[PDB]
Amino acid sequence: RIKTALSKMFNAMAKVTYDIDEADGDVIVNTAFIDKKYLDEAFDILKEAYKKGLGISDRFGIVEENDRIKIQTICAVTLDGIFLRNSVPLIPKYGGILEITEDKERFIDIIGYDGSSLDPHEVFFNFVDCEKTFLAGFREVHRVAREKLEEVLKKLNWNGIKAIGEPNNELYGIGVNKDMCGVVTMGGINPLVLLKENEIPIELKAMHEVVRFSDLKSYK
Amino acid sequence: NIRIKTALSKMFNAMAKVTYDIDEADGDVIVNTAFIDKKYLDEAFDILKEAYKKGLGISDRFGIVEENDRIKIQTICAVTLDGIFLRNSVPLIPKYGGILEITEDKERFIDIIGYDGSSLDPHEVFFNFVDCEKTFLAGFREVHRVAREKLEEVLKKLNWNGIKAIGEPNNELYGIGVNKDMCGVVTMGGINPLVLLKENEIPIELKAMHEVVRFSDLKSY
Repeated sequence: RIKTALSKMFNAMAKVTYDIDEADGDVIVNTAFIDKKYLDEAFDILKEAYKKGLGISDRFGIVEENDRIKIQTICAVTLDGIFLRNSVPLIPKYGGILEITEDKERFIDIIGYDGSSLDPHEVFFNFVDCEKTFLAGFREVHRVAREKLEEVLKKLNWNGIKAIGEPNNELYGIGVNKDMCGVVTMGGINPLVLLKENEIPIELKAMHEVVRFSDLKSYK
Repeated sequence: NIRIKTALSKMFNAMAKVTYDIDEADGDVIVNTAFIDKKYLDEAFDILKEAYKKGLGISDRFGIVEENDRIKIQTICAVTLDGIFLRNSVPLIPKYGGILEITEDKERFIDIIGYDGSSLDPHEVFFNFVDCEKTFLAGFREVHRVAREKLEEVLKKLNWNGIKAIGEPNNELYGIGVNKDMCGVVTMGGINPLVLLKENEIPIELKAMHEVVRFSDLKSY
């Protein structure tokens, strides 16, 4: 029996424990691995990546392992989880490639979570350069809940949401459902793209962990 | 205007072009188009014959045209099947494209992408991850319970390789769940024989273009 990405993400939401009032709790992170000889350069590129608005929140993880280096970046499913905790249902719809050139802002390729058994961002990882093209998710919120969403987001004070569209409106080329508002999140593994782009060879298995937000390091 | 078009809507539009009649055993079909250098014409025809003998690919027929400096290869898409079924009043809804594993004790899709939410051809992602011995490109369609008996009537009058399995109403088929009062239909990927070329050390330029071609202008195996 095949599990859809949507249902993997739903199960993942229930482990989210992040409280905005405390500014701490359990988050969902991507876990990537690199060789130990790239430790110094990776931290630098990661700091720069977070300064350039890549990834979700100001925090990421970088730990010493026996032979390799473990790097943790927060998944957008964490946002899905925080919002649910605050009575704001967000439905993840698509993952794909976001194009930002001087002229426009559009999704150029997408995969839907509902009917796929892959992480869309693992499929598009190598066709992204994090200068013109970025990994991104498309979420939907109900229009009445949209006000609460912006209030919760402001209190959250995290990098990660790129846009919130008007009810029933096309957003970055993607149409929305009846009485829904498009929410575009930045891809969590975007900072990892920049390591590849600076010749840091990334081995990414589809590994996700629940970690405490406090144990992650800020870019400041 | 920069609206994303889904794989599903590309397929509905393609169905309209299908003109194949079961009773006349001819009509317009939808093909993929692939390119190889003319050095490999001899070897490729033998592999293609073998692929179609092994029941891979859709139908018994394929295109093999002398181009200028290359050789154009044409294989029939599953969307032809969809088109053929709609013309016999059997609405077939394409759901997923993916990798079908046929192993020792398991018959399962191991990875899929949904047509209705994606702007990619799923077989374009999964082309490099199949060997055509244990793993195969495959499609998943849903047919309504009432149309099922009609579908099987049409299938046998068509007499084409392509349909791997038809499931029971409201039952999982090959690891994939099904909607309310529906039956799973597993089609084989039209570009499976193209995999065998690549696997037998033949370089192949796979193109995104699909052609509407007469069934008569293709060669039987």
